[PDB]
Amino acid sequence: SPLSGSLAPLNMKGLVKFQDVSFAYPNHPNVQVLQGLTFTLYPGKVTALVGPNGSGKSTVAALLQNLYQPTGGKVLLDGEPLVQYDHHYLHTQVAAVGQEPLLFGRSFRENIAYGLTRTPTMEEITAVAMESGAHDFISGFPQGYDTEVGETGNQLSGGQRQAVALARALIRKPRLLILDQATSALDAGNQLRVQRLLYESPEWASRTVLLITHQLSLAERAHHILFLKEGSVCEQGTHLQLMERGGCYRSMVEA
Amino acid sequence: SPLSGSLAPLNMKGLVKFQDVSFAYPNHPNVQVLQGLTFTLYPGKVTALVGPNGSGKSTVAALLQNLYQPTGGKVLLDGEPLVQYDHHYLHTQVAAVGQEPLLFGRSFRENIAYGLTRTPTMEEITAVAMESGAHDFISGFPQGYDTEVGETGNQLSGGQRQAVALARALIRKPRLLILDQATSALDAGNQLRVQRLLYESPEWASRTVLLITHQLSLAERAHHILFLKEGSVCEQGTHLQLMERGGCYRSMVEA
Ligand SMILES: Nc1ncnc2c1ncn2[C@@H]1O[C@H](COP(=O)(O)OP(=O)(O)OP(=O)(O)O)[C@@H](O)[C@H]1O
Ligand SMILES: Nc1ncnc2c1ncn2[C@@H]1O[C@H](COP(=O)(O)OP(=O)(O)OP(=O)(O)O)[C@@H](O)[C@H]1O
Ligand SMILES: [Mg+2]
Ligand SMILES: [Mg+2]
Repeated sequence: SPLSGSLAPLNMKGLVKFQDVSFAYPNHPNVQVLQGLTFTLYPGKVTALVGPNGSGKSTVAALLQNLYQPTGGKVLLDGEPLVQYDHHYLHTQVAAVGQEPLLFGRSFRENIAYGLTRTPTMEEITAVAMESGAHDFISGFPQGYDTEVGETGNQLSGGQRQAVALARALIRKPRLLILDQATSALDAGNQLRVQRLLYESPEWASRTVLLITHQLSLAERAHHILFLKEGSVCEQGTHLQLMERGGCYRSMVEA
Repeated sequence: SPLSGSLAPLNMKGLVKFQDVSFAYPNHPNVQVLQGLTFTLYPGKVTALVGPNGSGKSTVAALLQNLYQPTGGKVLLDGEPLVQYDHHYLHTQVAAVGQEPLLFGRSFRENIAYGLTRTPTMEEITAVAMESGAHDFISGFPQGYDTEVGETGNQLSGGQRQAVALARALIRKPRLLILDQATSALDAGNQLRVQRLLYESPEWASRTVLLITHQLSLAERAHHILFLKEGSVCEQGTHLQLMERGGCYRSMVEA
């Protein structure tokens, strides 16, 4: 293992390549989850990852954060195996959002800013919270952003939780953003604003975004769509292209 | 409160009325969540409940199970205040599904059959699992339906968990079924199958269904739609009716 965790380049393009990737979970090694899995995530694109329940979408998200390593094949980040990047470095360059709980006992400000090397200003905190749809509800609390998450049993609403978790990932400005059904709890207005940010803002134009979703309307807007079935990409392309093909994606839109 | 918890009738139509309902959570009593809230849920209808983040949709679901009581106004079930029904009786007649975890250390069969008065046959267990999309993956395990949930750290996929939780609610055959964003984790095929069950099957035809969702395509199919804003129903009717109305729902659809 001499090259393991050795890389932390100052510049990172965020070009991701899965190359003939297979995977089974270490503690369940005799059930194949990903197999012959090959795709490229290009910076400047939002790539949507879609497919049936259990097809392997969240597993792909896990491998992209080096939470696990491929059992076969290669996961490359700018041409180098992901395992050769420093643990803390990958944390700074790759941010993933799912449906996880917030950090109880810490403030909303802390929750948004958690894990940063720098201390963002309140202007910066408020700016990102306005994008995710978290600013209005936080500003309605008597202690504002200094309000404690989980205070006196208040669990927040699902979409409110999601808006805070999104702001946390957004303010990090990662080279690779992974949204694992991170907007399914957001309302129409909030979902629309987050999408505008990713598709229109200058800062996201150079970054790599993976959008995992069962929502057709989000998939339809992506620059590229990967259809994952039984741990492999059986078809891919734009919405229009996949509709012409009349395969699994078309059948998903029809259903 | 001599009438509190006293009712347990054999015949339950499932007609639900909120009448001028207000609510604040007991530990946060000075933040109003629901206010001037009036609607009816009729048996034989799927009623969709839609609205922005934090509008009070899950709170309504909680009040429908008598997990909390209204601070003002009335929650009637077949004309009688909900507080007047026996705690266990309501458990048998009202089932709610959300994104909650499964029961770890119990089998899949146990998870589906949990809390039932009777012991369902395997034909009955597999039938419901087939409707929710759980049968195929469960049937792939070496001990099948007798496989332990959470075995050796396997937490399943999000959609797989949701399919199990759905099967548990469906097999109870409650008079009132509450789906709190219970199908957003399900793939297209599974979502469609569940909808066919609710809209087409004879058993669900006499039952009351509340479908809480941010997915417009699901709302559009509903027999009635409630648009919740700031804890109050500001408009309601069919999709076509609300589209002709030209208010908040139409704006959401066109957004
Ligand atoms: N246990 C609680 N204690 C105090 N306040 C709560 C609690 N649960 C929810 N709330 C608050 O009540 C309001 C309504 O929340 P609810 O979860 O009902 O909204 P919702 O319409 O389901 O939201 P979303 O669409 O984001 O899921 C929110 O402002 C929320 O923070
Ligand atoms: N920690 C784990 N250990 C063992 N197996 C797992 C683990 N997590 C997921 N799996 C299995 O791997 C397969 C892929 O799961 P994954 O969560 O990647 O699918 P998904 O495409 O995101 O599913 P969904 O659309 O249902 O959310 C499933 O069969 C699942 O049960
Ligand atoms: Mg998943
Ligand atoms: Mg909710």
